[PDB]
Amino acid sequence: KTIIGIDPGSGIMSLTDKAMKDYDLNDWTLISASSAAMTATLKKSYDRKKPIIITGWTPHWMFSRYKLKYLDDPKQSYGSAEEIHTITRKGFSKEQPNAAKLLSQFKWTQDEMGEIMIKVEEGEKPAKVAAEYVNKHKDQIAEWTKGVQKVKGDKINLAYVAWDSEIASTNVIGKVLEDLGYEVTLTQVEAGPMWTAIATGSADASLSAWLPNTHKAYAAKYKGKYDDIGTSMTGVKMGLVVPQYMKNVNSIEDLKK
Repeated sequence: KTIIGIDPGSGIMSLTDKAMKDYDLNDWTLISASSAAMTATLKKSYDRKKPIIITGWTPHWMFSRYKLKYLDDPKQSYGSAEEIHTITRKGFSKEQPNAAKLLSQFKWTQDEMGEIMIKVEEGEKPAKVAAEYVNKHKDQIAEWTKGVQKVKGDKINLAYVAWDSEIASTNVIGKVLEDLGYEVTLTQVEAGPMWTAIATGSADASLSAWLPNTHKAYAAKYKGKYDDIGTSMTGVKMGLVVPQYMKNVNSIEDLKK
């Protein structure tokens, strides 16, 4: 009688706590873990056809190794109008008007990322796989960078949080940036310190926002002290996730009878 979650100070983790309250869920416990073990434990269960509840989110590669389902949400505790976003520190757009114009035209979809995630979960390395995707889809890139002139190794900081999804986007722009002379270092932090780094300026840009709810708390915590320039994805879902052979359990409120 437990749930399996991801990082302690993560956006979705602070929305499972209120969902456990909203739905009344209290002989239950949320296991604060890491992405690495979350899906490790999911393989342990799914392949042994065991009951399991995970803090799931879309886009993710797990919805492709296994058949999985979200639990309906009447008391929308997680929220449902979600989008991933590109945010930079204050005064960025004008220091380097070139890069902030690359960032700002970055749009892409849920399966087009997953392409890179599934390979990264194959056990490939994030740059090599990115270098392949820049060659395949090669007229999305040309738009990602319409009017972006190759630079002479000005440096750009890409602080991210290492959720699967954000090792497929941070590195693909990552590379698309690199591809143009920019020097890249690529700073792995917790959600929390991530926002801080941006708002105080220890990083330049941050392709790692789930808003205007998941990461809500920090957004208000640091108001007029950052730049929201772009909308990477629209229509992203998240919540409690069980594997598809628990047909007797189709909602949060049933999770409990």
